[PDB]
Amino acid sequence: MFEQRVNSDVLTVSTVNSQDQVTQKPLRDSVKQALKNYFAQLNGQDVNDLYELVLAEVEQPLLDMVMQYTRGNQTRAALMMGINRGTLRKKLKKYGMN
Amino acid sequence: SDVLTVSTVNSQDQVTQKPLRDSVKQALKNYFAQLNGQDVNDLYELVLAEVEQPLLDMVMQYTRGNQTRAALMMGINRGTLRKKLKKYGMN
DNA sequence: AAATTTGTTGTAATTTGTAGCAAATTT
DNA sequence: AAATTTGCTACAAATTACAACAAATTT
Repeated sequence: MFEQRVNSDVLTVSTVNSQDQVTQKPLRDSVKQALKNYFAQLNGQDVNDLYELVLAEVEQPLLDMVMQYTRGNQTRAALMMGINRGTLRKKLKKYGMN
Repeated sequence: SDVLTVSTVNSQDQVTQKPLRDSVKQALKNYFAQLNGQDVNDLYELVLAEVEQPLLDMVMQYTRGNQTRAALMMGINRGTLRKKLKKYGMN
């Protein structure tokens, strides 16, 4: 049949292992490190906007990449993403994607 | 100038930071490449699911299970936070 | 010329926030 | 014992979806 591909491996950045050997690795692992570092490199100062902080860093390059793919076509990009065309528009405005 | 980043070695064994968004973008460049016109039905709920999970895990790790403390770190509401833990069943 | 997509509605469906209380847990 | 956190629970408010349409643009 077809081999399984668990949701972790659907979106993967490529890393380098103990030997000089390139290898895919789930994206969530990168989010994991970004925060391991974010906490380490912060040390004591409180934060109150971590979700929105994270959200932005993700939302932008998604929108960026989907609009690239639909060569600017908002209707289809909004279908691809599964959000309404109206909320896509609002996001893009938020991120000055215009 | 930028707070969310990830370490990257290059061919000269020099580790070096770069923003998480660059990494996200790659992920997608690659996603699309694979599918040859297979339509994507819910790409947002997918990505979001790949980002929420590890964020939930790490704040809960940081706040030592303290939901009240986490939900205030993130800027969401405890209710929401509980509801998202349910979504991925981290409970 | 035809089919699609945009920009713009008001309106309704859903999700998140608010607060407040007794019970459980940490301090 | 006192303080903090949990697991609820209406209800309010903010966000998202809907659906319609002329006008703009693409095919």
